[PDB]
Amino acid sequence: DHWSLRPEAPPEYRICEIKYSKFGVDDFDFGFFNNTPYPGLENNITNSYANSLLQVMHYTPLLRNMALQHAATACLADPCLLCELGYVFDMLQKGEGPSCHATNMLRALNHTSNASVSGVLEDIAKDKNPSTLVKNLTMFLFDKISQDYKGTPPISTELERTLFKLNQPPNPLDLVKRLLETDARYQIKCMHCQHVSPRTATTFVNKLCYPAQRITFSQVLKAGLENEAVNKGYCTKCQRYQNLDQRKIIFNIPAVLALCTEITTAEHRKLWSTPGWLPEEIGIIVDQGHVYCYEGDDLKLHLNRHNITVYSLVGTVVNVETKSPQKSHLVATVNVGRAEPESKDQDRWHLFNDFSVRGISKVEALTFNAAWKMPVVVMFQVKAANHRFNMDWKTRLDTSVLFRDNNPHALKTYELLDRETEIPGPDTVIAIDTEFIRLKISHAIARASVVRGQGSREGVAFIDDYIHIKETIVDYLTEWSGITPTDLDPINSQRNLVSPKTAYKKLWVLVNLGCKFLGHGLSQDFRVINIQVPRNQVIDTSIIFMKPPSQRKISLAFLAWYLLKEDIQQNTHDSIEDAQTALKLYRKYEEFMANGSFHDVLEALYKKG
Ligand SMILES: [Zn+2]
Ligand SMILES: [Zn+2]
Repeated sequence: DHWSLRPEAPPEYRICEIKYSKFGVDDFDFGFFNNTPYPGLENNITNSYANSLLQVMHYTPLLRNMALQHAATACLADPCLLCELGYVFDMLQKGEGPSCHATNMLRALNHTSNASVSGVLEDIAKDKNPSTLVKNLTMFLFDKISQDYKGTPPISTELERTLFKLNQPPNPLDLVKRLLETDARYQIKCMHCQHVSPRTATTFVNKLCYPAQRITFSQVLKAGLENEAVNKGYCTKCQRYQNLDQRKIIFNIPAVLALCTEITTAEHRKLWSTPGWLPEEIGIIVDQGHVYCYEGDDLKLHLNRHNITVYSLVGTVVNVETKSPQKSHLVATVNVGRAEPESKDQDRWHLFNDFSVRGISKVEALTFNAAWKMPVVVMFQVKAANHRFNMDWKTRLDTSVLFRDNNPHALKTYELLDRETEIPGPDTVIAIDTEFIRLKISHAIARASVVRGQGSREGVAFIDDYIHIKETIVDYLTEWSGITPTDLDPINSQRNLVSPKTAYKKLWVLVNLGCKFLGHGLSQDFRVINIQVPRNQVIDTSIIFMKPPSQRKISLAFLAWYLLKEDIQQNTHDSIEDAQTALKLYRKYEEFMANGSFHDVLEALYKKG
């Protein structure tokens, strides 16, 4: 009937391999694995286990908004996982192609504090099981982005204010706590003199708890949130060690409810394999330090009769086992309808097996198999937050990073944008080109040049950032890029050497400002830059000068030689020059189209080898 009923993982659930060539990743047919408007994530990256989690979080409206409202600020923190989260979320909502990738964000994770000791790095972590890794990451991320959010005031808290029906705008500290934390504390009572003493409790992600017939998910959730225990400890009142009654007094439940299944035994898998065991909708009651959860018709009855906060199931991080050779990898089954305008079709579940995306039924999404298909992380959010969004992060996007000057050297190869006269917009055209280096084939941006495409200073660069790469560079590609170790050396560089996220922030802002990116073969640049740019914001000269059927692209050097009569390969490649070259080529294209000679020129371009 459906895939999850099979004794083994069907090809739709198996690991998807990327096949490589000399051309590289770009020639690989990602479109074969995804025919949906919902892009997947590529899995040829270190710590790519995060893909399933990133997907589930992205289609959680409160989480996506949270990240975007922060990323749109003037935050120059690097590494900063919340900013990186905003970038990835932005790519997943902008992406017109079949696949995206979170290279920059997984690289930044590797540099994040306490990452090497939180078991979130598959090369360092003790337990290298993907299910364990994504459990730790879920806890690690929720903790990190919570303090990242309060670091600098977000662009807008208007969504949350409306959601929580507040009158005055809430402050970040109280807000992020209501969104992610389970407000609670431990009441430690001496069982002799009945003396009570409090112990603070911090909880971002909760863990399910199982007993040991008719065991429900609501009961397992309730058992997980609460915590009653008895341990011997000293009592200050009666001056001796007594039995202490310790109960977790619960005050508030988070707007975003992340849950770890903690499946360890065979009995746990038998329980989860029960058809219809996982409800897509739950209601939780917090009364006098206790938590009461309801589901199904039992939930409907209580609602007809109180403090019942209805939660909607967003998605599930699922562990998929393969019998031979024995292993495991993660996929994501998500209802993408939660983050979309409300329609009649509420059931919009999709399978996110890395870059392989497929639509599935509610049954399949809520069906689990004790042999190979088991849930790891379950994501709920308040139903009132469904189909909600806020565009103030884009409307009031902070652009200070474009105008700020922190370059010590007086000799620059760029002239920054004037804050008054040169404010980028939808009509603004910019020419861009980058330079690559080799990492321990893995490429990385070593230099990014953006050039004015119009105005009196047309051709003059306003961005020429060199990247302080915190990785090990195998090859500088000096013949190909003209990049020397001195240019990237923080002590001896004469360049505007900046952090990776600092330079990325500029480009990310320019995209959301609506700017049109002009260049030659920009698809390779954007991939290594790790960004997604809409088609109507891309002016590519390699695409422009194609004769329609051939699909073969002309070199930048040949176009410059034939249309501009220039030799641009004399010295080593310079990203500013190559950007100016592409801009010149586009201006020639405008001339050819205007006088109606473009057809003849295009024909002339294709005559010999
Ligand atoms: Zn940030
Ligand atoms: Zn006592």
